[PDB]
Amino acid sequence: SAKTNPGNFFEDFRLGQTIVHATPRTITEGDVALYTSLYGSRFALTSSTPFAQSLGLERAPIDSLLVFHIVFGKTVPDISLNAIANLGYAGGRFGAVVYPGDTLSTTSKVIGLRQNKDGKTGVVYVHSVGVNQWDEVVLEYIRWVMVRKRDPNAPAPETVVPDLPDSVPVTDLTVPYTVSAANYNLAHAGSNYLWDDYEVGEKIDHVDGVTIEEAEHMQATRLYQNTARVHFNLHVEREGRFGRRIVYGGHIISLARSLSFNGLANALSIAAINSGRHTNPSFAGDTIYAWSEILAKMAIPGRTDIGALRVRTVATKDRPCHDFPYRDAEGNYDPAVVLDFDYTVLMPRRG
Amino acid sequence: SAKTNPGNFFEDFRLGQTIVHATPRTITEGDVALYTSLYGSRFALTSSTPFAQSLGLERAPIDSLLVFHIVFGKTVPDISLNAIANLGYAGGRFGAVVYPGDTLSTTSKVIGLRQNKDGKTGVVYVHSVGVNQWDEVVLEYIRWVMVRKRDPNAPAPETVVPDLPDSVPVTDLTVPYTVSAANYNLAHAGSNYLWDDYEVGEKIDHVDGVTIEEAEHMQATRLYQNTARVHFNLHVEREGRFGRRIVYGGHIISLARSLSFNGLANALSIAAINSGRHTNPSFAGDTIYAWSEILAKMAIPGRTDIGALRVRTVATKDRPCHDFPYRDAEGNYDPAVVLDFDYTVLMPRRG
Amino acid sequence: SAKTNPGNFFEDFRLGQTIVHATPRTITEGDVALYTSLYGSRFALTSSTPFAQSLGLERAPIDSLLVFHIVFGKTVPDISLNAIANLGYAGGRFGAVVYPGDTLSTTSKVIGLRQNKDGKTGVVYVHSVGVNQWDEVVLEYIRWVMVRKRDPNAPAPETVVPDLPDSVPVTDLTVPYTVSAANYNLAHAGSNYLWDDYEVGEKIDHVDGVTIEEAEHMQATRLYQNTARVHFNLHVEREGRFGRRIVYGGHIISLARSLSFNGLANALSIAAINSGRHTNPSFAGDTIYAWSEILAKMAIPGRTDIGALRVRTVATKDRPCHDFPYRDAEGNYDPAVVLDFDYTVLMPRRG
Repeated sequence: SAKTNPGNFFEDFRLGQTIVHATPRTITEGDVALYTSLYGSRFALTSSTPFAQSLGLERAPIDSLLVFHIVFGKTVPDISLNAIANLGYAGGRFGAVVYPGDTLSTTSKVIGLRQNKDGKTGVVYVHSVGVNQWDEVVLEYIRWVMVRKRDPNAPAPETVVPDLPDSVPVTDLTVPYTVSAANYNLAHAGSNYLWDDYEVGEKIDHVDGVTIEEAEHMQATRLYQNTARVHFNLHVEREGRFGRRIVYGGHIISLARSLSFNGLANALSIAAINSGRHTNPSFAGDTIYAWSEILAKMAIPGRTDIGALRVRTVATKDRPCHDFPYRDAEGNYDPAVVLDFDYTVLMPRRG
Repeated sequence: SAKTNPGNFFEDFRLGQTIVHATPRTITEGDVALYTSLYGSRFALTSSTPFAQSLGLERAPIDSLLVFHIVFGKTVPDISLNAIANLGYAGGRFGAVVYPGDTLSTTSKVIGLRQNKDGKTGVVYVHSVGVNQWDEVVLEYIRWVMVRKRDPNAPAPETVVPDLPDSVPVTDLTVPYTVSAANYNLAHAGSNYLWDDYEVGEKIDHVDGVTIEEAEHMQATRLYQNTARVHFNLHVEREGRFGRRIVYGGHIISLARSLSFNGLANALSIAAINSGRHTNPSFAGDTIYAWSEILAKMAIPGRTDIGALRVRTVATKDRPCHDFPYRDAEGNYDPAVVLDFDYTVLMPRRG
Repeated sequence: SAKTNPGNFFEDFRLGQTIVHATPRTITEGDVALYTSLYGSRFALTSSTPFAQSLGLERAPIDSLLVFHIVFGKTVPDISLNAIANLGYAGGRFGAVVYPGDTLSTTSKVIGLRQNKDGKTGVVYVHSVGVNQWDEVVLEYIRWVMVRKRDPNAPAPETVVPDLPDSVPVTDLTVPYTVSAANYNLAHAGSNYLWDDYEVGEKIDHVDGVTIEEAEHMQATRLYQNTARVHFNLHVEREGRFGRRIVYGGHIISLARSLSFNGLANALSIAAINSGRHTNPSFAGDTIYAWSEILAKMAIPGRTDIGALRVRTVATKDRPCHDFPYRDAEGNYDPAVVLDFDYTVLMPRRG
């Protein structure tokens, strides 16, 4: 009897099953430095312990997206090892703050199944939950993936598709730090623009472009202990249609967030992920650019020191001539667009 | 008088000489994270402090192979700077557990010399010993290397070839942690298969393949402070026969071990290295695959919670069509085989 | 109103203005390990906490050049984002020792301006100062950069060019540790050659060559949170004259220092930078070699355990046939020379 883990194929999933993932992970200062070296994020909250402490935190917290990729990575062996694509995310709520020394474990529950019409693949919806060593939820989200059937002839499960929240409600957001004007260094943060100064509907060109190297995305993907084979195996991928390894979609999210520092410097942390589409594949040699739109501005119940912004950041490769490329082609994404990421940031307010 | 260190050439070695190596090295959480990011190892013991503590350890220990490469790397300037190849390892016994914050220093003793028949090179056998800051041995092993003679005409030393142990005896293995069923999370470890469930002679295909990047092996080699010039210098190596830099053999060992997680997840740590042959050179652009055989299963004297398995892991590049490639050609390794690694793991037993 | 930071162009600078830079940075053991993995530095002071403690330090200090690149990187968004080239450094004095856990912030003052004769660019001189969380200066230096004018027609500022020190005076050097023969392990340090044994005017060939990978310099540059766009953007740089990304000049400094270990092993730390010229651009695929000259030997006032050496290290690419390439062409640097770095090291003296 085979000792190896073939992962799950579509027909292997059962509605309501809970999967306890392997490899709980202690997150350390080594992880923090690697993440910095891979994306260049300049957000002051994660770079400086004294800055984080002036906001009432114990020390600089782990980047929310580093938390996300680690939680996501744990689920890969059991959920997406045999997936064609990730199809979306919803209800991504960040919970307790994560600090160096904390240990995360992940479990996933199947909350939806739908065999595709061609009968060769199916969509599985999972609710994934990451907890720390105290059993506090640090992150929960829903994602859905298109997964291969091992046997095309296997019977279809009954279709169950869950209702998906459009966004994490502002009343569900964790706001784990506190800001006072008397204690917030704008020069250190990197911008004079605060929550009050952003205009709903405004678009922001982040300007910078960064080229992806093979060693770079593989190294981030290994940091996440994410094992999906399209990222790693040139011997196989070279025979595939693209003929090259595919960059982990979350690597693009992390680059876009880093680039967004140019124009969203006071967006100190990500408090929720509302949706995310990896609209086209990204490859080593592609240069990633980003732009953002302020979709909405929302007050935080009970707080006037910090507000929320709902942001769409769109990543493109090798930026084309028309500014702010999106969906010119009647709902169809521009071929240059690789990421459509809709999330909620916290930003200090004027006092 | 030259201020530089030319290393030793074959005629420079003296039977019985002890060399105290430079650059003692404190191993930190930054080293741990880098090692994870370079090999993607998912073994639960090294990834989680609470998991390691439930086994009675202080915190997650340093990966045995990270310990190995660091000890090995220290010896490179004095032993193998002028080597053509490493020829083998024997009696590699892991001693005291290594934790973040510990500092390793290495010494080597010459225990064998044999000038080659063509008189252009010679074989030197060394016993290398790594100790921590408390002077406890954390690792000892024997290796032998083919080293260039600086002067072809220099007189041959008297041939002395030591007796080499076939394996580290099970009675010599350190078993630094303790397992109880009541306290061992199988889902977290990543497999239901325990020591009792493995069959002697069984072969395990680890399935996954991973492609080596230049930046990747150079970065691991620098982490080890290993200075061998074939790894680094394209200007020189490009003129060589292979016409490209050569991947540190130990990088292949570390990849194979990582890949072995798929099928040997409960092999929590490596307790001994019995032999190791780098059968063919490996290069950036090669995709590494692995398979393992259970050579033997052995009880640990005085213990029923943990057992030993003697494992051969064979790494191949760009896996050929016949499964489990080894030595079809009458003792000659298949051209695809790059590593033949024979070692002993500890695995929890059923209670 | 644009939310992004266009940086400063030449006409934007005002004599005497102080710029407080963004992104204060806590330096951790993760940064230490990454720096090791990127340059392979074997200097014993930074690799071993017990070695550093035997010299009276708290623990192993952060590499002086890691401190330098971080301080430098912070200034990039405001000073050199729109620069054509860095033109020189002067009066680079290292102050308080930096340890893991310390946090650095940087400010720059404009101390000089001179519009170039073609009126398209100008030279700006800055005094940059890095302090730790206790407001102690850990590094100060002067650098000057050639910066683009946004508007060629903008009026020239009045020319003010500061007097530049030729070197940091020996009386200004911080000597933060203490050596005694009774407590200095030469084998661990890596050389028997001490301050007394070096000859003024002697030249040292460091022998080793190392090839730069794209992922490697980008990763170092991100570790420094240095955002200059020539390092990152192939989409843009591919259209440029060189047609490829340009390696951060400080990456070359750090490689040269690492290579210098072969011949300057007891040069335990860099106490000052006197001048530095990036004489030709460096690119991924270039192999870097180094050689050094002992320019001067100086006693440290009040101390006989440690002395200073003023060193020139010259880095070359793909080393040409004539040894010690420098300025054959009548003041013009040899096309192979990429770095001319003049600095002061501390070295233990014989007792």
